[PDB]
Amino acid sequence: KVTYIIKASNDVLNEKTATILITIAKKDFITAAEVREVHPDLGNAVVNSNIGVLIKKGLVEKSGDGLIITGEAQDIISNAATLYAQENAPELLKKRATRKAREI
DNA sequence: GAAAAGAAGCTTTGCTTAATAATCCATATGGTTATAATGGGAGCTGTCACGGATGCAGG
Repeated sequence: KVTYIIKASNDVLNEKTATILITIAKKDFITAAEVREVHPDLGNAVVNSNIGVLIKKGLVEKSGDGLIITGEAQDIISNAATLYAQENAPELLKKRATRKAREI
């Protein structure tokens, strides 16, 4: 899960901003009060510190009240589900028959 | 519960078309012409009433 996140980010993160990053990429332009709501274990300035890291890294930014990742963090998520497909859903990553097509 | 049937999701593929090599052609530029060749032309012609600025002149 966050193994693929922090591993896919080359360990630039910790688990707090990992699951917060799952929350931000999970619903587009959500409020940080919902982030603190689904993270009751973390403090208000702990969540705001982790958003200070993602803003500090420039991944998650605002749109007025908006909160969303950029495309590079999106590539980190898609690599995370890629390795999650390599190790957790192996037959989901498959391929069917391919047409040639035409023969002389 | 089977079985045709139609979509999701891959591919090709004949056609197009935009990028780019090739070529040719307008265009500029300059040169170069060795007998001699010596002051233009429409100007309107039938306003006109005022008016102010020159303009000239004698006391």
